[PDB]
Amino acid sequence: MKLSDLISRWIDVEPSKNAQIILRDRYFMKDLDGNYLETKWEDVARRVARVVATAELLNPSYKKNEKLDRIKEWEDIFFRVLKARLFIPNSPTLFNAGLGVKHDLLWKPIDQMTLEDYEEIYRSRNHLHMLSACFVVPVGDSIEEIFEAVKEYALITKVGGGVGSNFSELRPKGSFVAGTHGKASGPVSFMHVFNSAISVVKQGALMGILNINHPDIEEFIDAKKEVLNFFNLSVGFPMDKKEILKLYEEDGELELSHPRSTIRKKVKIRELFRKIATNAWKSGDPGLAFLGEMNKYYPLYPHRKINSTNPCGEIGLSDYEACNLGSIDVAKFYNNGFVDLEALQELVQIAVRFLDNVIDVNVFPIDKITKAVKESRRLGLGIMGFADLLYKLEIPYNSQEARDFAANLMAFIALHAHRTSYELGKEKGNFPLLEISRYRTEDNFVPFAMGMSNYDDEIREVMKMTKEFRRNVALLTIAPTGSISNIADTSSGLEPNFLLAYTRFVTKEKEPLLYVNQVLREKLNPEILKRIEKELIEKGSLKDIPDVPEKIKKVFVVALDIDPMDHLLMQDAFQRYVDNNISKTINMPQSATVDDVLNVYLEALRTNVRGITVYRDGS
Amino acid sequence: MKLSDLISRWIDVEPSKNAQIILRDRYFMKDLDGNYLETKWEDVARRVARVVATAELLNPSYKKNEKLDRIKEWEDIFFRVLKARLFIPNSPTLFNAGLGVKHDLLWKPIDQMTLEDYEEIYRSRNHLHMLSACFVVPVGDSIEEIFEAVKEYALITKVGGGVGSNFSELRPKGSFVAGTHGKASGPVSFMHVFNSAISVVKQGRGALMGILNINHPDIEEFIDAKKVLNFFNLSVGFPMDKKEILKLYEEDGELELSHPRSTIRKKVKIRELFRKIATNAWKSGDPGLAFLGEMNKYYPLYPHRKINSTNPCGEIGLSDYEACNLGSIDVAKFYNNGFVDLEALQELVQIAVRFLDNVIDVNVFPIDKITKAVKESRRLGLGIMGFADLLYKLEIPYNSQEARDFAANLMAFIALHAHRTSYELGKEKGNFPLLEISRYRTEDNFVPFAMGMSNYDDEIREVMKMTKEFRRNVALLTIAPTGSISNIADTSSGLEPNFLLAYTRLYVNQVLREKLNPEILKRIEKELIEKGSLKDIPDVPEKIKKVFVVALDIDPMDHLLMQDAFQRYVDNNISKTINMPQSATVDDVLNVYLEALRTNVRGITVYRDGS
Ligand SMILES: Nc1ncnc2c1ncn2[C@H]1C[C@H](O)[C@@H](COP(=O)(O)OP(=O)(O)OP(=O)(O)O)O1
Ligand SMILES: Nc1ncnc2c1ncn2[C@H]1C[C@H](O)[C@@H](COP(=O)(O)OP(=O)(O)OP(=O)(O)O)O1
Ligand SMILES: [Mg+2]
Ligand SMILES: [Mg+2]
Repeated sequence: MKLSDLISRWIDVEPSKNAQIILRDRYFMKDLDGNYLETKWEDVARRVARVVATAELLNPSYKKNEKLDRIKEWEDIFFRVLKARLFIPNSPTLFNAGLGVKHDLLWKPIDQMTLEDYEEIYRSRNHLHMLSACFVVPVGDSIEEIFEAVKEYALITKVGGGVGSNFSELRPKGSFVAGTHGKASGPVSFMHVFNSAISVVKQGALMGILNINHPDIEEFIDAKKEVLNFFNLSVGFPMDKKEILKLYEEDGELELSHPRSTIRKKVKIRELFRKIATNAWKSGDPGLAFLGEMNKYYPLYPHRKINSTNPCGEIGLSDYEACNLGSIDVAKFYNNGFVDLEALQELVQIAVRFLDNVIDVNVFPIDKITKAVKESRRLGLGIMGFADLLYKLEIPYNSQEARDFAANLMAFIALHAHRTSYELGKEKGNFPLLEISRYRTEDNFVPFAMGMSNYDDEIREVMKMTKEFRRNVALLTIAPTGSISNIADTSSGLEPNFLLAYTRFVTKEKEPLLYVNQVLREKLNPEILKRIEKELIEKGSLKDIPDVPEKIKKVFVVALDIDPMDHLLMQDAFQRYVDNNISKTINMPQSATVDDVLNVYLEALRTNVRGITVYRDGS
Repeated sequence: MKLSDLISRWIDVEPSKNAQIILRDRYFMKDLDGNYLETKWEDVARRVARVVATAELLNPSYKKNEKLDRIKEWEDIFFRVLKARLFIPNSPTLFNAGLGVKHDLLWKPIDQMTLEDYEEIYRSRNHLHMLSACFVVPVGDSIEEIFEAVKEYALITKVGGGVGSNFSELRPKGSFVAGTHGKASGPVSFMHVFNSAISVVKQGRGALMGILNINHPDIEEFIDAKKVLNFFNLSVGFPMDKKEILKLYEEDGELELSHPRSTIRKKVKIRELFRKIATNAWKSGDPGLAFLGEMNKYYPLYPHRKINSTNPCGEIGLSDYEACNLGSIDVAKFYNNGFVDLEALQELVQIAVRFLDNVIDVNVFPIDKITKAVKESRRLGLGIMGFADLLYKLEIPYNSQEARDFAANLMAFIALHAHRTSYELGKEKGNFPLLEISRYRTEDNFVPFAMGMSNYDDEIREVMKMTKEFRRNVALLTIAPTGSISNIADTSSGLEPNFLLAYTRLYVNQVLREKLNPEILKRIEKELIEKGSLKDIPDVPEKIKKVFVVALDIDPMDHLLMQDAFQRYVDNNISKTINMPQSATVDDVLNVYLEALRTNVRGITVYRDGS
C-alpha cells in the first residue's frame, strides 16, 4: 500500500484525551500573554512542516523558478506525515520550530504562501529556535577549560538542551599542579560545579562519563551514593570490548593511571566490575559506555573521536556534535499480519530528508556546535511503536522470532535511510568531511555489525555507493521517545510495554480513569477483559491470571515478563543495523542478584551492544 | 628624627617566636622539593625589595648609567624599611614576589647586581606572580555573563585572590525570560553556583563579598540567605544617598523594590527591612551595610565609572576589574618621647606610596580586563597598623575624644603626604591614564574624603588642587584588617583596638609589659586571661585601666566614631568591626546603623560578642 493511502487511514484519527493533555501542557504554542496560538495537534504539524520545508530554500538543485512549488510540496508531505502521527521529530523541534517568526506566517493556508513568506520564516528564526535534544561538550584538564565547559553547559541548558561529557581528562584528586598552590580536585569533585549550574538553569539531565582506568574510578562509581543529582553516570571503556572480557576471564588487573599525574593503582577488574554491579543493582547507576566499540564503527575515527554519549546514551557524539532525532511509529504500518514495507520505505526517505532539513533551520547556542554539526550532519532516525507492532503481529517480545523480525525491520530501515543519504548527497552536496571519512578512505566499511538479515548484501552495496555521494555521516538511532510516543499513542522506542493497564485520574472540580493497551482491547473478549482487568492493574502482568488463553499471555508480555537476557538480545538485534547507539533499559526482577547483573555485563561484552543500562525492579 | 635613624632603632629588632612561626609557615619561600629557600625575615625583605625595585626599569625619568644606580637605591631603601618592619605590603606581595625568577638572582648581594640581572627579573615573572589580595568582578543579567563571571571567580581564586560582586543586576526569582522557556532563578540562587565554584578551587580558601541592593525585589531572601553560601560574606548595598535612607527611616516610609527587567515589585517599610537586617546581624554578624552612594560621592571617576562592590573585607570600593593594592605602616614604631615622629613618618609615606605604585608594574594579573582597569586608575591602598599600641604608648584611651582627634590628624597628615607623593610621581612617571576625565581635573574643589576634623584641611585642599596637573593615582589610602602582617610586624591590627591584652592565639601585650609593674603583672596575669579585660581587677592603678582598654571595654558608638575620624581622611574605605557586648539588643544594632547614616562612614560591620 502507498504512503498516501496509509496517510488517509491515519490523518483524521485524532490524538487521545491523554495525548491532548500533554500537547496542551507542553507543546501547543502560547502568545506572550499565556494564551494559546495552537489548540490542536494539526496546528503543531502545520507549523513544524512549514519551518522544516523552508530548508528547501537552500537546495542547490532547485531553480528559483521552482523553489516555491517544490518547498510547498515538501511542507505538504511533512504536514500529512506529522498529522497522521506516522513520524514525529523529537520534542525540541515540536517546542521551538517557528520561534521568532510572525504568527500570521506559521499557520497561513499553504496556498497563500509566497517565496517571500518562506524567506521571511528562514530569516526571523531567533536564538530559542533550538531543535536538538542534546550535545556533547569536551572538558579539558585546565581551570580555563573546565569553567569554559560549565558556561557551555549553562548556555546549552538555557535553550533546552541536555549535555554529556567524558571527565577522564581531568587529572586525579590530589595531583600536582604547576600553576597553583592547590592540589587538583579531580573529576568527581568538579562535576559538582556542573551539577550546580544545572540546578539553577531550568527549563519548564546530563551524562557524566569517567573511564574505567582513571585513578578516581572507584570514587566515581560510588559518586551518587548518599550532590550529582542531575547526572546520569556511566563507566567508559575506550578500549576494545574483547580486551576487557579477556582480562575479566583471566581474573586480571587493570592499571589506573593518568598522563598528567603520578597517581596510579592496580585493581582487579572483577572487583571493579562487582563494585559497578553492586551500585547499579542498588540505584541503577552507573551504566557502561563501550566507547571503543562506538569508535570501531565511527566513519571519522581517528580524525575525530567519540568520547561521550548524550544523557540517554543512544548517540555517541564527538565534541560539539548534536542529537538530531525523530521516530517512525512502526505500529501504524501493520497491514494484515505484515509490515507494509512499501509505505514504510517512502516514509524512511521523507524522514531522512526531514531530519536533514532540521539541521538547516536549527539555531545552535555555540558557534562550535554549528560547525561540528554542519560538518558531519549526523542524523538520528529511529522507531517507536515496535512493542505494539509485535502485539499486532502476535510475536512474543521475548522470543527469537521477535529478534529476527527486529533485525530485518531495522536492516530494511537502515538500507533505505542510507540510500536516501546517497540521493541527498547527490542532490544537495555531501557532508563536508566525507573525504576524510572511512566511507571514502576504505574498502568495505559498514557502520554497524549486521549479520542477522537477508538485506546484508544490498546494504554493503549501498555503503559502497556512498563513497561518491553521502549527505550524512550516520543516520540511525533508537531513542527512549517517552513524550512523542505518548503524542503518537504508541509504545516507546523498541521497549516492551511496561504495563498493559494503569489508572490515570483526570483532575476536575480527582475521578480515576482506566487505560488498557489498545491492541489488547482489539484482541481479547471484553468479556474476559472485564473480570481480569481488575487483577491486571493489581499484579502488573498477565502471567498468573487463571482464565486467559495461553496465547494472549504469551504475546501480551510486558517489560518484567521478559528476562534480562531477552532484553539484552533485542538490543543486540537492533544495534546490528543502527549506526549510532540504542536506548535499552535491561529490566531485572526484584529478586535479581549482583551476580545476575555481572552476568548481564559479561553477555553485553560478547554481544554487539555499545552500552548497558540496567534497572532492577524495586531499587 | 630621620627615617634612617628610626630604621637603625628597628632594623635589628628580630621578629618574635610568634611571627617566626607564621613566616616559616606561610611566607618563607620553598623550592619544588618543599625545602626552604628563605629561613629569615631578612630573606623576604631582600626578595620583595628587589622585585618591587625592578619596576624602576620603566621610569621615563631615568636616562642611562643612572638607571642601575637609582634602581639599587630603591631596592636598598625598600629593603631597610621592610626589614625594620616599618611598612609591610600585604600578604600576596610577600608570598608571590619573585615567582618565576632564577633563585640565584632573588637573594644576590645588591652590590653584585647588574642591569641585566634586573631586566631578567622583570621578564621571568610567571602567572603566579600575582601580588593583589582581591578584585571586583561584574555579574551581568544573562546566563553568558553569570557563568563567564563564575569562570573569572575560579581563575582569580586559582592565583590567590578574593573577589566581590554586586548581584543586583540579576533579575528577581520568578521573573520572565525571553531566551528561555523557564523563569529567572534570582541572584540568591545564582550565588550558589559561585560558592560551588570556590568550594572546588582550593589554595592551601577564597573569601568572597556578595552584595545585593536594598531595593532589589529579592532583598529579604538575601538578608536571610546564610541562615550554602558559606564562602560568602554578604552585605546590603545602598546605591542611593545615605541622607535619603536616613530620612525615609525617620519618616517611617516605604521602599519600592523593583528591577528594570522584571515586573516583580513590592513595597516594604524601610524600618522593617532594617530590623530584619539588624536581627540577622545581631545573631550571626552578617549582612553588613555598604554605602555605595557614599563611596561614589567621593569617587574621582563617578559617573564615567561606578563603584558597585567592595572587596570581601569592604575596605576598598572597587569599580569593575580593579584590584586591591595594599600595604601598611606600623605607626607604633613612630612613637618618640610622648609624640609621633612626623619627620620620619613623612619620609616613609613617600616611600610607601612609591613602593605600592611600583607593585602595579611588577604584578601579573589573571584576566586582561584586570590589567586594564588597574593600569588605568592605579588605585593604591596605603594604610596603618599598630594604632592601638601607638595609643597605649601615648597613654591615650581608645574610647575618648582625645584618641579620635589624634586619629584624624594622624590620618590627615598621612593623606597629605601620600597625595603630595602622587603629584611628585605623576610628574616623574606620568599621570594615571584617566586623570583627564576624573574629578581632580573636571572640577573645582574636589576632595576625595569628608575631612572636617583637622588643622591639615587647608594644606590638603591645596594639594588636591595641584593634582589637577600631576597625579599618579586615582586614590591612595585604605584601612585594612591587617591580621597576618601585623602579626609579622608584632603590632596591633589596623585601627582596631587590641582584642585581648593576654592570651593564646602566648601572648601578653608588649606595651603593657613595659608600663604595668613586673610582679603586679604576675599577680593579675591569671585573671586578665580569665576575665579578658583589666576593668575589674583589684589593684591595677586606675590609669593603667583607662589607657589599656581592649575591644569590649569600648562601647559601640566609640568604635563607630573612631571609624568616622579615620574615614574623613581616607579616600577608599575602612575595615572596622563594631564590637557589641553580649547583652546588646536588636535596637542597639539599629541605633548603630542610624548613627552610621549620620557619620561619614562608608560601611558597617557589627559583631556581637557571643553570637
Ligand atoms: N586551585 C585548584 N584547586 C583544585 N584544583 C585545581 C586548582 N587549580 C587547578 N586545578 C586542577 C584543574 C585541572 O584538573 C588541573 C589543571 O589546572 P590548570 O588550570 O591547567 O593549572 P596549570 O595548567 O597552570 O598547571 P599545569 O601545568 O600542572 O597544567 O588542575
Ligand atoms: N533557563 C533559566 N533558568 C533560570 N534562570 C535563567 C534562565 N535563563 C536565563 N535566566 C536568567 C539569567 C539572567 O538573570 C536572566 C537573563 O537570561 P538571558 O540569558 O539574558 O536570557 P536572554 O538574554 O536571551 O533573554 P532576554 O532577551 O530577556 O535578556 O535570566
Ligand atoms: Mg594548564
Ligand atoms: Mg539576555
